[PDB]
Amino acid sequence: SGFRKMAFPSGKVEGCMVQVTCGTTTLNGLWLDDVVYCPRHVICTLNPNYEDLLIRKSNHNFLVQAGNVQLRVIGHSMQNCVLKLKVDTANPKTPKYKFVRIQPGQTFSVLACYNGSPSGVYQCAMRPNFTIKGSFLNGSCGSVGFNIDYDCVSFCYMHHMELPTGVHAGTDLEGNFYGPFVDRQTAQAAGTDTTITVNVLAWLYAAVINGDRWFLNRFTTTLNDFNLVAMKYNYEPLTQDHVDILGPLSAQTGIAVLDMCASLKELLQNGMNGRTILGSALLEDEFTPFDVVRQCSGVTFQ
Amino acid sequence: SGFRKMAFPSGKVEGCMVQVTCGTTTLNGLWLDDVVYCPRHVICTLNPNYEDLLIRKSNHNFLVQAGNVQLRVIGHSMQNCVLKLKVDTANPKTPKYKFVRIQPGQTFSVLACYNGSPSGVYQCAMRPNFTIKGSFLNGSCGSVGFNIDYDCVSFCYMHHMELPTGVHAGTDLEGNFYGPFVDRQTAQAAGTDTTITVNVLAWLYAAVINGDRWFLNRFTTTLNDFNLVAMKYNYEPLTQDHVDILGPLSAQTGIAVLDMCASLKELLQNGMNGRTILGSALLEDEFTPFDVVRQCSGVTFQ
Ligand SMILES: *CCC(=O)N(CCC(N)=O)NC(=O)[C@H](CC1CCCCC1)NC(=O)[C@@H](NC(=O)OCc1ccccc1)[C@@H](C)OC(C)(C)C
Ligand SMILES: *CCC(=O)N(CCC(N)=O)NC(=O)[C@H](CC1CCCCC1)NC(=O)[C@@H](NC(=O)OCc1ccccc1)[C@@H](C)OC(C)(C)C
Repeated sequence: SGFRKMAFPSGKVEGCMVQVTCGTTTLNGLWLDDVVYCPRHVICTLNPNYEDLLIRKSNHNFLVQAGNVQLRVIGHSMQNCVLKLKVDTANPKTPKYKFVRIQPGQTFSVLACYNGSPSGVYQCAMRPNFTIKGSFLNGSCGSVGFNIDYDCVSFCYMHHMELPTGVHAGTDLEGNFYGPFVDRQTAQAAGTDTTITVNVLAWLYAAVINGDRWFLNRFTTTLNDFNLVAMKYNYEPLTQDHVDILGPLSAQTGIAVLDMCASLKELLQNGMNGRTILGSALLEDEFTPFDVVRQCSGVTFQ
Repeated sequence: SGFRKMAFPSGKVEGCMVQVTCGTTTLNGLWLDDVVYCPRHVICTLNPNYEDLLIRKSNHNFLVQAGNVQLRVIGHSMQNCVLKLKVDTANPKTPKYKFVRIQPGQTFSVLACYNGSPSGVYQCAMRPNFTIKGSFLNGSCGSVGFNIDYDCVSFCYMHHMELPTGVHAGTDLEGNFYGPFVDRQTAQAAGTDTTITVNVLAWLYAAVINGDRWFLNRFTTTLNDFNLVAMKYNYEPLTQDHVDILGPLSAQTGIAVLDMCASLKELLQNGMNGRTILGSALLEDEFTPFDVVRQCSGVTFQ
């Protein structure tokens, strides 16, 4: 028992981090086979034209350090907002991997890195407004976010920038930003966020699995009537697809999904009355149904 | 900016996990050089006498799997509550490492493991009552907890057992339990816990570093008067040593330690009034002063 903000084991990703330096700019890169992926604003020189900035660069302008070893850059290309530096050596620690673009509400592990060296690992969710509430300092750009499926690393996030509210914006590993953000230092802001309803419900099921039941009640609700209360509290709408995903958790605990919705409704309307759930005094929304199953059941990775 | 429950990168420890099987019992072991460390109750056959159970075992009774490779056991010895299995092969992925016994209030990363395969990583603190609030299922015993200092892994915890309240008990890597617990399935219970005061104060300094100030006030307090209020709310006493440790954080923010104590006092006496600090509606006590400095300043590991 117990329930924790669990990250994936990070070793497979640690073996891929490197330092990219060009001009006076240094940041992190991701070394998979003979390519290094990094944010394109590593390149020299408000509102830049990156195609024009890149044609002016030479391969030897790029200093790539992998540990105590310099890698030689033999080609480069820009894809959206990431640079791909082709190097003369394939990374021998390259795991099995995929690049995936996730939906809002999905969670992932972040390996925070400075100068190509890993600093720490933590669990994040992609918010409905396409920011992440990360922990990132200057020099962290190029750190990646990932999931691990059995033996395969699915990279889903590369960090680029921090917004005025202290939240973070970045891209998938093919360089497409999540949300409306652009990689310029022009004024931009997050957009209003909402609570990830299907995740809050998954976390309530985790609480039941772990012996917490105090928040349950005898009522039920319709999907429609639930969504009417959800709207009022800035929760995103629950769909029939969300209901179906919560299926396994509902069957394991014997609590109908709409019955758990009735419990969430009463918690929204009444507060928690000075009581906690899984060690929290807030309704937690950064665990997916998959996260709960994986941790309350014990899936590993080879 | 941002502040997260950050674990250490786990790769150096992942390379040391193995599976130990003897009889019908399988659990995790830690492979450093040519020794495998695991909990001694791996051995065959309420109230066991382990010296007597161990003399009856043979080296070939122990099946140690490291990936797809069986390691051969060529000796064994018991040290307190851990077994040490000498194997014929030194682990080539052995990091630089130390074994350390930590004090209550100290934090560490836990690499949860099943059948020798890592499942997830999370951050823990040793509670004042010498339990940890982990996330552990059947088969997790032998998973380890650790800190990383630059290049060196300091192992401080090996998991053994779960207590009726859902918290966890275990040993240092030389087999000495934290707290009064014994490795038998006789009735045992945690003992009343207290809040780690110096950690709550460190976390309030983290909130200030990240732009939260709403909980500060104009008052001050004496150490003695503070401790009188702390007692009433089940907080452990703050000592002059705690005050000195909070030194660097106090100087970086310009808030005197006893001034921050006055703020904590007012938060204890008044509640948080429906407001949050660093995304929490509770006073968080599982970040040390070191944790805060490391994350708000960006220390890495090579
Ligand atoms: C790559 C360097 C890096 O580590 N990093 C991550 C910073 C953190 N803490 O996560 N990224 C940056 O520092 C980027 C670098 C620029 C280079 C040019 C191309 C875009 C990225 N800058 C910022 O993160 C920057 N944000 C920003 O400019 O947002 C747009 C904006 C501008 C002006 C007013 C309002 C919004 C940060 C450093 O600026 C603050 C918002 C002031 C923190
Ligand atoms: C090594 C197997 C393992 O994974 N593991 C971790 C369990 C979790 N979830 O963390 N450890 C155990 O399962 C141990 C195995 C025994 C073998 C004999 C020597 C001691 C350890 N058992 C327990 O964790 C057990 N606790 C326990 O017996 O506490 C003492 C006690 C007994 C009776 C009444 C009250 C306290 C668990 C499995 O028992 C529960 C407390 C019922 C959960």
